[PDB]
Amino acid sequence: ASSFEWFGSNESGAEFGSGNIPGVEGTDYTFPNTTAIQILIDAGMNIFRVPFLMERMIPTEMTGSLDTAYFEGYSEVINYITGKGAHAVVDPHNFGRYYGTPISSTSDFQTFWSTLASQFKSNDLVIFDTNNEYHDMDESVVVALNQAAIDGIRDAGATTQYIFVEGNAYSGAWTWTTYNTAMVALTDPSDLIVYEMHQYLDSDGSGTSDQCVSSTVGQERVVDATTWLQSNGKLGILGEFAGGANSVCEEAVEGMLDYLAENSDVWLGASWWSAGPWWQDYIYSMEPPNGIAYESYLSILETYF
Ligand SMILES: *[C@@H]1O[C@H](CO)[C@@H](O[C@@H]2O[C@H](CO)[C@@H](O)[C@H](O)[C@H]2NC(C)=O)[C@H](O)[C@H]1NC(C)=O
Repeated sequence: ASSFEWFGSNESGAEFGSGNIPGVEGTDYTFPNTTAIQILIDAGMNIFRVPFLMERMIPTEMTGSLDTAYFEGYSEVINYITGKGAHAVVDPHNFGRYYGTPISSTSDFQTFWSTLASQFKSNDLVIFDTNNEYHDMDESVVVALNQAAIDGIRDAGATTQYIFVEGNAYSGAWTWTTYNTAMVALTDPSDLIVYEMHQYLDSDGSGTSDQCVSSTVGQERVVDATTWLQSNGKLGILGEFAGGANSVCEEAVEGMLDYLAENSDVWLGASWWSAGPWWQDYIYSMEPPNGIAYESYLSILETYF
């Protein structure tokens, strides 16, 4: 059948216009298009990661109540995905920050996650992602926040769902052993932790350029993370990756995924960045019918599922 347990795409829109909070749906942000998601499901994709903003989901304080309107729009997309049998990743796309300030309260963060996870606790196709790309924070705080999120999710009775944890330094695969070895200490009573890493192929790994360093830089940038997963008996998932519409990037993406698939005993899969209805001519857009990456990469990616 497939190279991985999971292979799919990010579905972007609800995290857009982050300078406008709460902002206005249809003006500053939008929710993903379930008809466009269905096209990717029909192509074989079975996981979709859906960014949102913490401040739009639970405004004012992390310990507060949900914004009903934003939660209902967001959960309609989540429930469409799981209703079709695919896994849906709930991603607070917040960089370890709440209203621009680094999160430093494990107890506040745990409460945020109990409030949110309580709304999905009976849906075993939901996956929780503690936060997108912690960075420029103390490593012990990042590990503690991941643990606080796990604690809040399980305490809320959401015990059947995988939890994607993310490291410091933008959770990059290529720097994982440099910054994030202390993430090994995370515990989960359900034993469903997956280490979510991101890997881009431009010079700074930021994923802002359609040019890759070389045709082999992808494989080179995931070797150490793979060794770490295998050495420590952990599982991983490449929750973001992309490359530009050129042969060097396509071969780099292929070589990276080939290596992950060769090591599928620890790599559970990968999800492209990104699809969604508001990307226009984005260098990495996986949105049908005409996204640049949909045109250039979809048939390459279908090799793996
Ligand atoms: C959601 O995605 C669907 C599928 O791509 C979009 O539907 C296309 O819409 C155009 C214009 O309305 C039609 O001419 C096509 O026939 C549709 N294609 C398919 C395969 O149904 C739809 O416009 C998107 N909705 C948004 C972006 O709000």
